[PDB]
Parts: sequence; C-alpha cells; structure tokens
Amino acid sequence: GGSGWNADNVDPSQCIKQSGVQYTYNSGVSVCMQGLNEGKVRGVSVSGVFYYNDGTTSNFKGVVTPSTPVNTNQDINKTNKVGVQKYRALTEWVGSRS
Repeated sequence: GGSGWNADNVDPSQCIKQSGVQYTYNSGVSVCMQGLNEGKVRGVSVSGVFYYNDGTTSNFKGVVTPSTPVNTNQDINKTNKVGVQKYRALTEWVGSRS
C-alpha cells in the first residue's frame, strides 16, 4: 500500500538552492523538512564538476545539511585565468532508497 507522501514526487533540485558559490538546505519548505522530520531522509547529496578549457575536470562531492553547507568555490584563480565552459550539478535524495 501507498503511505501517501513519497520523496519521489519531489524534485531534489528545488530542495537545495545555490547562492553565489554556496549550497544551503531549504528548510523553509515543508516538503524538505517533511522527509527529514520523519527520519526518512538525511539531507540531499550534491556534486559539482568544473570543466576547464585546459582539458581537465575536478569533481567535489559532499552532502548538504542545514548544519553543513558545501562550497564550489574551489580554485577561482584557475577559473578566472581560463574560465569554465560547462557546469553540471547532480542532486539526489539521501536516506531511504528511492
């Protein structure tokens, strides 16, 4: 039987918003704390990759929690020197499978 709310009907891309170069958990949204409050979630996993025209890629993975933010501000001097061509971010629910 269906239990009602399913973290599957909520996109994790809207649960976490990126500000400048920082990631923060949006607890101001009832759905985001709905799963965290029931203990069916532990937060949202976010990964970021910086593509450098130098043909090199860096990948930093971390978990965004209302108490632990993730900064993509890795090496801006390298990016300001050559710049970033494509930027990709992946967001998945962390906790119960599916």
